[PDB]
Amino acid sequence: IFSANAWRAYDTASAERRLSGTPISFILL
Repeated sequence: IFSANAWRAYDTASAERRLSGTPISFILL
């Protein structure tokens, strides 16, 4: 969790786009 929501999130996993409908800036904060 610590590694994913630091290093993975900005690089590849905030462009995953969780849900797609509700807002990705607020949903992958």
